[PDB]
Amino acid sequence: MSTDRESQLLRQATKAGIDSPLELANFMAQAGHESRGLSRLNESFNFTRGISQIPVEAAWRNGNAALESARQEALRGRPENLAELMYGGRMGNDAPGDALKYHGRGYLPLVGKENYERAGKALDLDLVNQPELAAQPEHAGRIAVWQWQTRVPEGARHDVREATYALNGALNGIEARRQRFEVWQQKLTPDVMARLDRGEVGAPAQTVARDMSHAGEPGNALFEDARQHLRQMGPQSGLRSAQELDNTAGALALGAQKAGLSRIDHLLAGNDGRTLFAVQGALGDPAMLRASVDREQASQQSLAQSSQQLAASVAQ
Repeated sequence: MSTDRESQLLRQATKAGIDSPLELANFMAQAGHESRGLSRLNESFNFTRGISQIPVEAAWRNGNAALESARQEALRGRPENLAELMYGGRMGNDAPGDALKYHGRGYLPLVGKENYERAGKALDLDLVNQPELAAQPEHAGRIAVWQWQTRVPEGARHDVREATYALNGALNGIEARRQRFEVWQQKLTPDVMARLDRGEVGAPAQTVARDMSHAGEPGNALFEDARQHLRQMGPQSGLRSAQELDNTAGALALGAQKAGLSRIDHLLAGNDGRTLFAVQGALGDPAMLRASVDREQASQQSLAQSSQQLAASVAQ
């Protein structure tokens, strides 16, 4: 599914010389955001909230009402009028129908007749006459790498904010791009990069990682604080298995890390036995920090999931 198209794009990118894990994560974050994880290879002309969502200033040149009428027509499957407002008379879209014919396609959307002309010439693809080729995953990958290597200067290859600006001349969805960037930085380990260099099909293997219950792993300090305090509660902790105690410690360390605690000094039961509160500092300290977990959900919450979420949280 997404894994197959993501693996294909990772191989195409590394085959084109995008070898830096930092540059590759950035490239993958921009492509993932602009195509919703490589699942949307065609531009959507559907705007359900309002015309304020339409990101092209030029679309208002015929007044607010003509733009609202084109929006309703696009929602009914006739986006020609909206495409003409958004891209007509720009980027080589001279003839009627060009704006929609050359709508965005690909991972780093190719839009406008002149960009289909330039990309076609550079990649030996008949994109002007068969623009649909730009929405085919294989060609889409080659076109995204070309957009990246020709529109992003070397100095902006490692920064999500600068790369987004060099690509789009504006900063849209920076939060979502930053989140995708941090996920790719975690996935592109040395062995994953080595398997991409070797050209392996399933190179992006995640593999079993050590959980926070192992010494030296991210969250281990908070995990041991939680585990010690759970064992101190004795039979009153309501935990009937070592596995449930470990799961609860993992959930507690995660909540603690998310709320800014560096240490769990105390564990308190509350909400009629349904909640566990992790506390940093004495209970009478007005600077005391706190975090809470649902006891039932925490006893069955995977320690591998808790360890993954805490590691990402610390990396953020």
